[PDB]
Amino acid sequence: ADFEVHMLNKGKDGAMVFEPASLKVAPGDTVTFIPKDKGHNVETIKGMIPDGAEAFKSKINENYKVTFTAPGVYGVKCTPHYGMGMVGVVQVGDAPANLEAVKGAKNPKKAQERLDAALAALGN
Ligand SMILES: [Cu+2]
Repeated sequence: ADFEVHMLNKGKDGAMVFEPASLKVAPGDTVTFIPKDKGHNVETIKGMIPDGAEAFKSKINENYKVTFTAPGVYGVKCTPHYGMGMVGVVQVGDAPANLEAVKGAKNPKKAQERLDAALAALGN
């Protein structure tokens, strides 16, 4: 399966957002992160990806396709706008085994609130 996520200056949950903020995918699925507005990228958050998965970081303005394989939660951010809360979550599979470890990760406050909301939306 193939998915799109937009990086936007504004959307449903306000300013500086990933839309959708959460996505539940299967191993081998692909996500294309599209900065439909200028000035955004996608980067894995430290401490918020499954053991073994590969960290990534796109270029600003790049439509960036990533394939997800290792099960669990993946926290992502927009590098320049992380402090503004510009984050999202991709979750591979139900019952993510790294949930405990990723809830322990430190994020700036607005990012943490939006990551907590995303993780709840994913059923956790
Ligand atoms: Cu951004």
